[PDB]
Amino acid sequence: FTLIELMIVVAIIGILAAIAIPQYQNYVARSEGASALATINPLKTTVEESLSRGIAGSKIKIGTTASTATET
Amino acid sequence: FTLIELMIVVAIIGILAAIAIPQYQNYVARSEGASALATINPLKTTVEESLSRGIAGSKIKIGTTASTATET
Repeated sequence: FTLIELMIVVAIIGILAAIAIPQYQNYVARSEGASALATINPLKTTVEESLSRGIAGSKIKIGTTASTATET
Repeated sequence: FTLIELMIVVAIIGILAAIAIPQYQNYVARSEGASALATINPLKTTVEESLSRGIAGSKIKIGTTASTATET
């Protein structure tokens, strides 16, 4: 092992560092907003259809309970 | 101290020298190229995403300034 060998390794370590890391939280925030909008968008169909069929607005709830003829 | 002692030391000094040093600037240049490419590669995502969302190309700049809805 020579000192030139180790100094070249140190220089290449420094060069391999310093790689600029761009902003990434904006991408995550935008994806979260898109996911939320895509999650709550189909619920417009449920509310509108239930209101069209006469189901009371107070009877339109959120859950996995089996919807009856009066509750959705 | 004997002259044979010192001559053996001189011979071993000469032998410990003469160690061939291979080329090393090629490694540094290749690492620098890889580091530069890895630095500017993620900027493709930023430009493409900003163009997809309608941000004007002239509004896509480089810096740590907080990107607004119109500038990136």
